[PDB]
Amino acid sequence: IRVFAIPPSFASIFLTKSTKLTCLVTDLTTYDSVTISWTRQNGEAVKTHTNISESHPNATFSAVGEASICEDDWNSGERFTCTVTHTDLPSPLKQTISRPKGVALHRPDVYLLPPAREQLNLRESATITCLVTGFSPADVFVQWMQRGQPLSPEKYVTSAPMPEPQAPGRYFAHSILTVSEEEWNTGETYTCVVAHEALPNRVTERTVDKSTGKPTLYNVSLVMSD
Amino acid sequence: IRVFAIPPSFASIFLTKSTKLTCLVTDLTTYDSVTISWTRQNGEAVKTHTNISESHPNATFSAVGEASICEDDWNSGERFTCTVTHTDLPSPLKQTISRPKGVALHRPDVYLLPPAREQLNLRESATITCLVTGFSPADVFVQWMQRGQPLSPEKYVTSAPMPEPQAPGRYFAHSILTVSEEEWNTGETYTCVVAHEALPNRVTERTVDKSTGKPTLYNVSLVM
Amino acid sequence: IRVFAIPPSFASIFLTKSTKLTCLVTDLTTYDSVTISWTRQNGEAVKTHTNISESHPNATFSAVGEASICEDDWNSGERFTCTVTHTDLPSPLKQTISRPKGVALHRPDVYLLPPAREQLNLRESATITCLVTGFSPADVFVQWMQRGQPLSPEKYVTSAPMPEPQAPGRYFAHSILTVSEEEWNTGETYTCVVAHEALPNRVTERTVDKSTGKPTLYNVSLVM
Ligand SMILES: *[C@@H]1O[C@H](CO)[C@@H](O)[C@H](O)[C@H]1NC(C)=O
Ligand SMILES: *[C@@H]1O[C@H](CO)[C@@H](O)[C@H](O)[C@H]1NC(C)=O
Ligand SMILES: *[C@@H]1O[C@H](CO)[C@@H](O)[C@H](O)[C@H]1NC(C)=O
Repeated sequence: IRVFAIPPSFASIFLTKSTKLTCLVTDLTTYDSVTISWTRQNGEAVKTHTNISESHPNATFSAVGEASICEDDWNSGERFTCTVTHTDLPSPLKQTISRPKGVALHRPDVYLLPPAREQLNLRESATITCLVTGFSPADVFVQWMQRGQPLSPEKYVTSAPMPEPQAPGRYFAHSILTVSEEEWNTGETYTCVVAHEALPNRVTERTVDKSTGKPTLYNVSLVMSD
Repeated sequence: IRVFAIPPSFASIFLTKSTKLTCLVTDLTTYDSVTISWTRQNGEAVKTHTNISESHPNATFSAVGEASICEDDWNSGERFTCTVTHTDLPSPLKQTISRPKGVALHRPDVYLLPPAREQLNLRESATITCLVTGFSPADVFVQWMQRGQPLSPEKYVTSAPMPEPQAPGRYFAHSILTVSEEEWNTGETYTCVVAHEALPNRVTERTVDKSTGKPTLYNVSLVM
Repeated sequence: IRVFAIPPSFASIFLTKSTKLTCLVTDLTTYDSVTISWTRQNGEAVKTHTNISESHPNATFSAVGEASICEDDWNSGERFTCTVTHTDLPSPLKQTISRPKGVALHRPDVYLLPPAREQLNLRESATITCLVTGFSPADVFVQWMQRGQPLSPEKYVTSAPMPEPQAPGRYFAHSILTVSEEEWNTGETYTCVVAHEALPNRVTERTVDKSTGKPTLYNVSLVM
């Protein structure tokens, strides 16, 4: 009998821009006459929940609450609790979610790496990496754009934040993408954009193409008696 | 009343070449004098395990048995069963474990990338990455060999065998490694040793130095 | 009246991954109803011995069989026993074999050399050499590779572990590989891979090709 609470997430906030908070209840029998409500840091009235979920595959009930908040009061570090009154449990279950933060903040650093040439020999596909390092906290967002139109999410894949061995509590992440060498050997910018809270504009991007090196080759033809 | 066992992983094997099967008896009341045992497919007796574990600080007792077999037998697939006997446990319990032979077999193609040029400006650190793509099945093992002696795994980080979006039956992995700039500027071939059970010798290596990949600037042509 | 066996060897382990044991008989009059007993140090027996050989054509006798033991026992030092029974003498003939551990475990050093300049003028064949030096004991198991495809062992020849002239406790070997010049003129990376027991991963490979001898900084030319 445990209740999982999801605070607002950076990825959903940036993608949908319809900030939502939801806590789901687990390990409860398939009963009814159970109401779920949300409370703020002051425990004020909230919005009615919608989109009731179906029971778990192992024959236990499940439900999700819905409400709306704002960044101006979420960022203050205040707590948020959802009230669940299960029929079986006389004591209602309350879960608290907030953001203590107050941690060493720093801007993420973004680097792109062009595909290796030994991959660019069999002439099937190439992979481009976008390494985001030295950022705290977690909940960063990455997506790839080709000439303005974002790529279909089924194409690229992203890692998950993990600690840095040479930095106390500073995270790290990866992101790769595959394009045909047919397209690569012609031209495209393939921008990688990262959305993190610590950035001054919250958004930075860095792009790379096939012609980003070639440091001014030189040809000399000494001629004698010819 | 949770029973589990840890089959010997590929990394567990190659880390010490000391394949061994252990049983996880956790989420039970803290007790003493607990008996764990194994068996073969035909019911033959097993070797005398020892070096049992202790209780968790979370009011839980962990029992670990050290059962050792040979890699030939384990690959042949001798079906084992962790039998745990204790005063509190009412009845014996059985668990079956093996490998589902019949998986797709493919060779992991390894590509090695140098650090970013824009990173090599702060003169602080570099992150060389070892990308292993298009293998089958999972559980690949990667280590970082500078030259000669190996390096501790507390200073480099490895990903998990995440599935490849383009290749479903195939997978991929990422292994990074930090180093100060002065070490990157005096050689340090920094090879990446990766071992998978589909390569003919089960081990392969790749190397990349700072003076690698640089194109040919001059094209002198003496004329006479 | 002498009986000599064949201990398992490092190269025979890597060449087949089908380890066996063979104990041979010689200097005894040919006979029948001769059985060789295969019991371990602890006294228990092993799988039967097959492939009964034919007596040597020099008025002597021989017998060979097959076994299967995982290398954990051999590394631990489990003394295998081949008790041949002969009608020449009533007392059974018992012999055992083992391995020592008092050996310097230095690592081998591998160098490749390209074909001679004058050989690449007659335009018929070329020979490429892989050299090993400075190891102990005698466990080289050197083989060749191209494009990830193993080559037939007929095309390359390996030498014995000849000792060093100066170094007292070190040995060396050699290996050549004949190859067509027109094939050698278009890539064919042609790596050689050694496998000793003092190597941390027990496998090491080096490679050389045509482009191995270029400054990768400039391309001088002579046009007329
Ligand atoms: C390089 O120099 C040679 C000699 O002058 C000349 O024949 C050749 O065309 C030059 N290559 C380029 C790309 O200019
Ligand atoms: C280098 O010069 C040679 C002639 O000396 C020419 O064949 C070749 O195309 C040149 N390389 C490039 C990249 O143009
Ligand atoms: C260098 O010159 C030789 C001789 O003309 C030519 O075969 C070779 O392709 C050249 N290399 C490059 C990179 O142009």
